Amino acid sequence: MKLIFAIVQDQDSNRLSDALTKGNFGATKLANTTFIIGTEDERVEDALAIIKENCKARQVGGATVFVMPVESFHHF
Amino acid sequence: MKLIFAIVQDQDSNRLSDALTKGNFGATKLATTGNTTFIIGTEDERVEDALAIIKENCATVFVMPVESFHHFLEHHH
Amino acid sequence: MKLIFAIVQDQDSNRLSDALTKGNFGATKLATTGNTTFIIGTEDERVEDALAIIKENCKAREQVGGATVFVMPVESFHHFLEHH
Repeated sequence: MKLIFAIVQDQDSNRLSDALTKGNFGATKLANTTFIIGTEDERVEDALAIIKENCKARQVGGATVFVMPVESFHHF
Repeated sequence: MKLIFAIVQDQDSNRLSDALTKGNFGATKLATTGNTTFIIGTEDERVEDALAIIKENCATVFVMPVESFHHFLEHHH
Repeated sequence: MKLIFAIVQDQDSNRLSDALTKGNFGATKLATTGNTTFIIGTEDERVEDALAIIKENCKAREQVGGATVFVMPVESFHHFLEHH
């Protein structure tokens, strides 16, 4: 399991949550906007691909992503 | 040391902070999406206690390994 | 690469972002509860520099001051950029 911290532009935010849900990822937003995204190790590449694809220029556009190891995952 | 990310509903939020304080855990609340995310630093032993509180007062939880922890503190008169 | 979570007092916040930019660190500020939380991506070597800034830029409120920091390992880092 991996925890992904994705920092993206506000402009990109809404469409990225749509794309992330569409792709079956559970995500959380905190305002640039920061997304926290839990994924299984295999699905990581898919997630990045979505993020890459949904980051556009406002003239300039970008996204920064961190992939963090998870000791354990729990859903209650 | 572990860093715990807990995503919970607002309805659960206020009670959980009360329960978390009560249990001697230092926590931080972020208003997110309508949900709240709690970041909870804990020692490896106390992790189970923390999870139990969350479970009982609600949720999705991640337990992250911490390379290094630091606290700086000052008093003056 | 390391991800740093720094919880600091609001009063310290603006000055710490100034100091963190000045030191060439990219940081992100979250409004939280009272305290502000900074997320700071850094290379393993620069970690000590970052801590020092945080330590230095935490002052006493009112009498009392403090900051709490977590340094998290990063499996992988990714950056995507475009111009038009």
